[PDB]
Amino acid sequence: DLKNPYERIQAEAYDAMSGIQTEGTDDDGGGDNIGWINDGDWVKYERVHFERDASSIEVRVASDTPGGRIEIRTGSPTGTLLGDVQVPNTGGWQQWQTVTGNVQIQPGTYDVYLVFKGSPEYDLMNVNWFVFRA
Ligand SMILES: O[C@@H]1[C@@H](O)[C@H](O[C@@H]2CO[C@@H](O)[C@H](O)[C@H]2O)OC[C@H]1O
Ligand SMILES: O[C@@H]1[C@@H](O)[C@@H](O)OC[C@H]1O
Ligand code: NA
Ligand code: NA
Ligand code: NA
Repeated sequence: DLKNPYERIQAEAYDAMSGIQTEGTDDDGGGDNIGWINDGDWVKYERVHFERDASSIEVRVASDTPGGRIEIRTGSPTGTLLGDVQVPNTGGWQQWQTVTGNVQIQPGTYDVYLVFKGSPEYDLMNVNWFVFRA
């Protein structure tokens, strides 16, 4: 039941969420993505174990709007910001690209939250999976 942050974590495999819905993805490899993402929404992945320090996160994203950002926090949706990732317009809801952002995460087991932020006026993005790099 521990998750491995150094291999892809599928975004739909969350343990709790606020604000979002899942759908089948047209990204290569098929599977699913989370979507209907708005400013202040989040997803929680429990028991993410880091054996060594993480220095960045890579996220597979799509957006038909101006996009937004993903904040990486632990413990709760308000927990200390460990890094963020900018998500641009990608040309459509199933036009997928990989983006990256720096993080600083020390070894330990965490409840990881991705908290989505941007304009309140439009849905922000879709996310297929994410993975950390050491
Ligand atoms: O996650 C995506 C949803 O956000 C998307 O919903 C659209 C949001 O933008 C609006 O301008 C559209 O009316 C609305 O349907 O649907 C696709 C899904 O991948
Ligand atoms: O352009 C491609 C798009 O059609 C989808 O499959 O997501 C991956 C992209 O490279
Ligand atoms: Na939402
Ligand atoms: Na960043
Ligand atoms: Na996925």
